[PDB]
Amino acid sequence: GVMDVNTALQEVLKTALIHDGLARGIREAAKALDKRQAHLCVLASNCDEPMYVKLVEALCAEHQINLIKVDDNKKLGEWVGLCKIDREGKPRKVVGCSCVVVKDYGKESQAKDVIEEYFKCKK
RNA sequence: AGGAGUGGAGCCUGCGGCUUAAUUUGACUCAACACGGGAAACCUCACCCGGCCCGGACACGGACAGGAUUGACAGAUUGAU
Repeated sequence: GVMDVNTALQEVLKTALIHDGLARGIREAAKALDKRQAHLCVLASNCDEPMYVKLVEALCAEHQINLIKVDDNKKLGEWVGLCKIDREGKPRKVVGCSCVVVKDYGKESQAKDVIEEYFKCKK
């Protein structure tokens, strides 16, 4: 509870990158849900297609997947690792995706308390 | 001084010429010519006719997760799943 929800994606996408559990993309990210093993999805409200959100909110809800609301979709390309770093630590090449799906969690508890208390409050 | 010969004959293998889409090529007195350990069906293979592939490291710019190449049944096309 010491960390905010809008920054709660950061450390969990870092600790799950070491196990290759981040579905960059949209089609293969949605097909990970049809493997019935993914655990969370993030929708960026800065969107481009009205057809795009109404399918993914229909897929994640009926198969019991919650949601993390972050605004911008070029912003989500950083923590998935889809952006190339510069020499001193800046994303010199910005490539941002609008759908991020995790499959397996990292081995920690600094995010595994805050994502759980964000989960249980909307039940 | 001799012996066996070779050069004549048939065939086997080299080398020139001619021929060819190509008949890959080096070596030309001893000191090139059953030599390249060279007895090539394919491979060897260089040569000829046709076709596939990148096995183009890395550095930089674009495309870029409303995507970059990739792989693939059938049908036609093909020498050819």
